[PDB]
Amino acid sequence: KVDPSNPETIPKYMDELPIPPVARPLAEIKGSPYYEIAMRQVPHRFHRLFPPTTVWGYDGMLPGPTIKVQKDEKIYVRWKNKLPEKHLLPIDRTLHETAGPPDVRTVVHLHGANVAWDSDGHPEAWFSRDFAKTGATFRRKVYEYTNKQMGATLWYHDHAIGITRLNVYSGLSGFYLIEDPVEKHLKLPKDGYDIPLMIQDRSFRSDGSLSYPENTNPPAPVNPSVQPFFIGNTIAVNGKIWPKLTVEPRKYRFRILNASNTNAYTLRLGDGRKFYQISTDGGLLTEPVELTTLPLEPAERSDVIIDFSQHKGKKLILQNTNAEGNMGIIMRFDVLQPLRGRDTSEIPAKLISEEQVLYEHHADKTRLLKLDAIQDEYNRPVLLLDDRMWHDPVTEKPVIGDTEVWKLINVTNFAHPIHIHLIQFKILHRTPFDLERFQQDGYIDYTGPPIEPAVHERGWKDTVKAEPGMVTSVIMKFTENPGEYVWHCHILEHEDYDMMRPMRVVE
Ligand SMILES: [Cu+2]
Ligand SMILES: [Cu+2]
Ligand SMILES: [Mn+2]
Repeated sequence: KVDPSNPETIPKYMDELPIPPVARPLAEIKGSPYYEIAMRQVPHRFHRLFPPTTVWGYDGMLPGPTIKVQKDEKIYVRWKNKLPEKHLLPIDRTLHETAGPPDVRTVVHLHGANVAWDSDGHPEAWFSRDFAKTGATFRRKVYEYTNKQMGATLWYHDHAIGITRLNVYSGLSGFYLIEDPVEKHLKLPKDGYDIPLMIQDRSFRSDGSLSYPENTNPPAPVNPSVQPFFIGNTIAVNGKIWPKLTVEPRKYRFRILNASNTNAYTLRLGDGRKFYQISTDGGLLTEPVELTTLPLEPAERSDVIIDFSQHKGKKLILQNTNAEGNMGIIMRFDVLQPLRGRDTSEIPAKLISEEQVLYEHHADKTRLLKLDAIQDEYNRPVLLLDDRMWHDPVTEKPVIGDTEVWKLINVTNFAHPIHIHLIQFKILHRTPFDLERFQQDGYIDYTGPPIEPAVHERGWKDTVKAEPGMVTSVIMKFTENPGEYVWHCHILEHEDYDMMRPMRVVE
């Protein structure tokens, strides 16, 4: 008997990985596509032998439909809250905007978008059902995505203040792909050989319902209470637990996204088989990079090419080397489909034809930004950026035209994936420091030389693993779109209490 709450009873590899359908526009105005995407409560089956689970899905599907655009192609999206009045999951009423009704508030952030602030999905721009109540920064029912950025695998997800962890866990995320003009003249695997992989950890009650904590263990006196992490006991890809993908012995492009609330994975293919990275969060690399492991924190993504042609007749497990047991397994590739005509795809010698260089010594401004926790009056951790809470006066006010270096000083014992909106950055380096000395008097005593970014994280990025006991330095240049944005940890349990700060980009 399969008990959804007991992962040892779940037979792995029973579900063929699904491909989310592509969103179709409802209209086109003067050449601009118009989409209408409604958030709905629906059943979704996470495993062949599970009962249906009630979830929240964009257009009633999990993952949400994949939106595809060209670079520089302006589109309009009316994101609609068509959800019930009561939440699926427990709400901590001590957080932002959760004291009373409306409980079900939504706003959609296109993660990685170069977009004007009023279509960025600001956390205070949320709306209840049919826009009946709206947050203070609400501006547009119909968002406008101008897409003036390098081609990339982006993703969209809920960002409503105080409940982002709940709305994303309930199912509100999907892929958004910007095609670069270069790709038309490359021969990357395409069409059915270009497959997105949304990796997420989940836990379930015995009746198949989504399980999310009511409180910590041991419990806080607040009920329900936020917990500063969520680690599931199953891994799903594209909404199916421990699936298989039946592939031909040829090359595929996989668009790999960690859309988990907290958990990070280190991907390994079979017995350390090689695969070829072609993009990071922000777009294509200069040239493919040979990898045998791929670490991904929440919100990080990378596109890779895997060649199955030398693996005909094999089944290869995609491992998560961060964990033992069942959580060490993501999915299985079954190289068992007969080849459907010749593989004409190629791993190219170069991907893009231009690269923008940013130099640390050209920085117009340098920010030292601590990642830490305090204890609240209930003895719960509050995760904080720069000693400040969300509602404290804005301190990050980057100026258009300026090059900035941000130094993320992680004084906690765990990594935090820090996401900066509107821009893409390059990781400069990480440098270890003496944690106890910093705790004593705030002096940064470096205990070793700077370490370069690892080989899989050298492209343009918007989410960076800030390692504990290290200063992680990133570099960026602000070029357009002044307005009200944010930066935050992408562990959603941290973002919601309270590890998010305003970023006011100014002219
Ligand atoms: Cu964090
Ligand atoms: Cu965000
Ligand atoms: Mn995001």
